[PDB]
Amino acid sequence: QDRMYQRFLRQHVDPDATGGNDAYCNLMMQRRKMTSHYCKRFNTFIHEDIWNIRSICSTSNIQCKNGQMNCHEGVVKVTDCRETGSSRAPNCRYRAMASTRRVVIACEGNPEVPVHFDK
Ligand SMILES: O=c1ccn([C@H]2C[C@H](O)[C@@H](COP(=O)(O)O)O2)c(=O)[nH]1
Repeated sequence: QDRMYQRFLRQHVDPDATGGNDAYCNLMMQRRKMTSHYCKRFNTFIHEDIWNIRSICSTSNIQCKNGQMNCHEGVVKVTDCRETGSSRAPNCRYRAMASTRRVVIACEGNPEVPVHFDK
């Protein structure tokens, strides 16, 4: 139900941020709970209106990484955050890459809502 969608927002959605620098990743990766116990190595924050993002679920089906056919593609502004390797928990550190790019998301439910950030 809601819980997976809620995890998607928390992990991957930040509409009004310009993002795109390391202080952003460093700040948001801890604020959004991806720094507890261990550092998450890679994460994408989508800088897009939530309803616009949900609109991607209504486009044609394509194949997910794992095999399934409930994935959808859209182009959105993101900040990708990658762990620096010097980084060690609990003080996680990240490098930011800002770009507008194609993402792939898995949707499920009625109505269809984003549930996993595929690619
Ligand atoms: O190009 C890629 C490839 C992999 N991931 C990572 C980010 C997500 O945190 C993870 C999948 O997270 P779930 O939403 O599936 O839990 O895959 C990306 O962000 N971008």
